[PDB]
Amino acid sequence: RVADPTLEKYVLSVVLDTINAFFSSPFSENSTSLQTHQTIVVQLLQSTTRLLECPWLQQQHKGSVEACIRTLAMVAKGRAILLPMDLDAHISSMLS
Repeated sequence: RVADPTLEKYVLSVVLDTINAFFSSPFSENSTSLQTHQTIVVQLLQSTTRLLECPWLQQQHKGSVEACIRTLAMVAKGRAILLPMDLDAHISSMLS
């Protein structure tokens, strides 16, 4: 029942944009070194989808979260990384 506006802005403005830019760039689709790390991608997936599921998210910035989810899902599909059953079902609920 507490919140820091500055921390919320930090988590909703710059971090999401940085992740989206990193995972939706021409130099990232190659995944020369991205193949080694997949646990971090899974952790980002779960954290971001939980943040989306949180109801307090305002519509103004729910879009950035959704875009990040889509981008990371596209990266995961190409990388063929392992997914948890529940997380995969939840993601597929919105993929189509």
